[PDB]
Amino acid sequence: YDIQAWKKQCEELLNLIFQCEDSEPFRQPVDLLEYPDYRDIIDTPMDFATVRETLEAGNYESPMELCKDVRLIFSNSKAYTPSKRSRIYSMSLRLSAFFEEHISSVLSDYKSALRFHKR
Ligand SMILES: O=C(C1CC1)N1CCN(c2ccc(F)cc2)CC1
Repeated sequence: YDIQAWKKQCEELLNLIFQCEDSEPFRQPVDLLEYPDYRDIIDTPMDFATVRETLEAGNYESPMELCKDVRLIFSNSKAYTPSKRSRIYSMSLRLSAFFEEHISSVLSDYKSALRFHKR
């Protein structure tokens, strides 16, 4: 029932994601010199350094907000991919499965703790 525990749990999950080779294309913002048309297709760029910085600045109120931004990294990759078989998109699918597998208990514990708080 710790309402604040999600934050360190998310920091540890981001550290694991940064250690994972599949996160390398997603660790920093989109390079517009490499992908000049990126902003023609993607309205809201997102990356893991921006997620980590938002968390460390105290700018996420809940793990659901962090989860929305991490999911945006993966949906941007899916929207920008020229093929469902591309290398970078394939890395995003594995990383998404790893993220979802680990974030589930973080969301569940936070939501349970908040329901207990408001009981
Ligand atoms: O510029 C970058 C990274 C160097 C920072 N990105 C924009 C293009 N993204 C992308 C996604 C799926 C795809 F299949 C191809 C590209 C990957 C991340």
